[PDB]
Amino acid sequence: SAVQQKLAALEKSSGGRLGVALIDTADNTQVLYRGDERFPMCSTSKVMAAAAVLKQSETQKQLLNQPVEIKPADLVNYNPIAEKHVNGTMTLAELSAAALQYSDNTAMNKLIAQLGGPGGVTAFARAIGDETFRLDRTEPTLNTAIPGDPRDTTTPRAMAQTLRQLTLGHALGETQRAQLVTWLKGNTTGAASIRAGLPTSWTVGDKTGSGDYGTTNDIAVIWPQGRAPLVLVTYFTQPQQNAESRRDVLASAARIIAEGL
Repeated sequence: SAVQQKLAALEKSSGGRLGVALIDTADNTQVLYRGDERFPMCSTSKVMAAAAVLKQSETQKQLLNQPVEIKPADLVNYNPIAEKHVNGTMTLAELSAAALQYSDNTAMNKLIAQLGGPGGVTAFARAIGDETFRLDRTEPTLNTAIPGDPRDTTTPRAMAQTLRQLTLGHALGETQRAQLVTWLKGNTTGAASIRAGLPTSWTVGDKTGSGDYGTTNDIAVIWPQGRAPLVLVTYFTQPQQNAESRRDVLASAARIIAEGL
């Protein structure tokens, strides 16, 4: 297709490896570029941790209000929200919001702990039919993004399908799905990524991720005005361990996909 030629040209111009999956919910059509290759998830994995806690709250109705202590020893490398609450508590709701909307790594580690470790996050993925996602490490080491390392990876196709199920499908209860959507729509880290390649009038909920090897990711649900929503996953990684982030590549991929509809 024209879109795949343009995405391949974009990739060639970028020097890295680009993975894209689009699901158009109007007809369930899919556009894939390197759709079945593994990419490091980096912070995009926080969506799965938050959703797993939301799933627990379907049975434990008050779980999201449970206070969780933030101690100095809990702080890792990037904790914009948790740092404001050291020697205090945050609820699981506040930690989920922080992990999603500010990419707080301490918050992610608390969500992982609540689930019984990375294996508990992976288990949730398996329970909703995602056989590809794997979370192996906690923050910050899950972002090493080493070429060829399968730890902490997924594929674009799998993540697009999973994100669709979590936000537009019924993998979560109705209250929980709405909460997840609200959290994603309120993300603060995404202005230069998928959002930057889309009409300003469209509503986007997204989760970015970045890591070593210049890994630059974004996963989004998109509500165009007057049209069925879309799910778009854009993963990008580079050959040099110290490469700089390339959010512009994600914006450009989003622009190419949007042109094709």
